[PDB]
Amino acid sequence: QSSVSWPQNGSLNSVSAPLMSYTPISFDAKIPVASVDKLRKDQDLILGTLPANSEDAGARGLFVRANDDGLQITSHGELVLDLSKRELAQLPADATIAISATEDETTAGIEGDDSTTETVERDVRPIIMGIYTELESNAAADLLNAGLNAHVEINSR
Amino acid sequence: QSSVSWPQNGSLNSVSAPLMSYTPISFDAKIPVASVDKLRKDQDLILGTLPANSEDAGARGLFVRANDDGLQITSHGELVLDLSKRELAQLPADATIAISATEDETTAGIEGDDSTTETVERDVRPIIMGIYTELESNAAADLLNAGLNAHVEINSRFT
Ligand SMILES: [Zn+2]
Ligand SMILES: [Zn+2]
Ligand SMILES: [Zn+2]
Ligand SMILES: [Zn+2]
Ligand SMILES: [Zn+2]
Repeated sequence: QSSVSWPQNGSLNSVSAPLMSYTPISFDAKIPVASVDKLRKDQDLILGTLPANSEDAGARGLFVRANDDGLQITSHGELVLDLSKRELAQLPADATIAISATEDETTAGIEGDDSTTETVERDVRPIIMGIYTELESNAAADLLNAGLNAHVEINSR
Repeated sequence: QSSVSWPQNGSLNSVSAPLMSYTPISFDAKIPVASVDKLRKDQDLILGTLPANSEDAGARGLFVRANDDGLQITSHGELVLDLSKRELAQLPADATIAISATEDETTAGIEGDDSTTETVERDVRPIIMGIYTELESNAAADLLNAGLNAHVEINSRFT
């Protein structure tokens, strides 16, 4: 639950009352393997659902990070997929990671074969406030052509 | 049900995606009856939950209105409380309208006087984007001191 009151600050001014964060019905993303090399320097965030300095952010949001140990995807604190550097450099240049987070399960794997996919068999849907990234701005065109995408569905009642 | 997609434009920039409108767990309000005396010229809205130019706002929101014909409170197009301006005139000067919108029922009445309580026994909770008003600005201290208030509890986990 979250609360909105009115009047505010001794004033009768109309106020906006948006929901700032929520657990979605579902979240899904397609992440071209190519984005790993489109990150800004000493950055690791391909995609996040909460801003960095958010409270308990890593335990609540969904995060795709790539660094020295390879790629890591967490959702609501559960590790979803884990590829070492070894595992990464072996993936075809045109590989995509498909993420799907839903009440029943969260799965992540290479859009490709099924030997690769990783399931958490439990509800671990992230908290979301938007979509955050540390990818280079100029890389938009390459990565949109490559299939970069995130999609959140929310119920409103 | 709403959607959000990313990237937006042809930009990789981060985006915030707040949920703009929803149906709350509940909405409650206390509206001093002195509020009817304190509307801006030619306006009748004491409190609404959607701005006047939302599509079907009249069908979706909750509105407390006051004009020549008295006071009406509508949510989701259902008239819960009407008070003629005669009925209004016998009320004490400190009277408060109490409203409650929950999924079980929507109640509205003169607080502390359940000879006046009106209860719509369906779920008729409003859609909410905010709290809007054409109450005069200089009325803030008078109305606040009499206990003007609206309160929305929202569920953020969605099924
Ligand atoms: Zn949690
Ligand atoms: Zn495995
Ligand atoms: Zn209706
Ligand atoms: Zn009706
Ligand atoms: Zn309340």
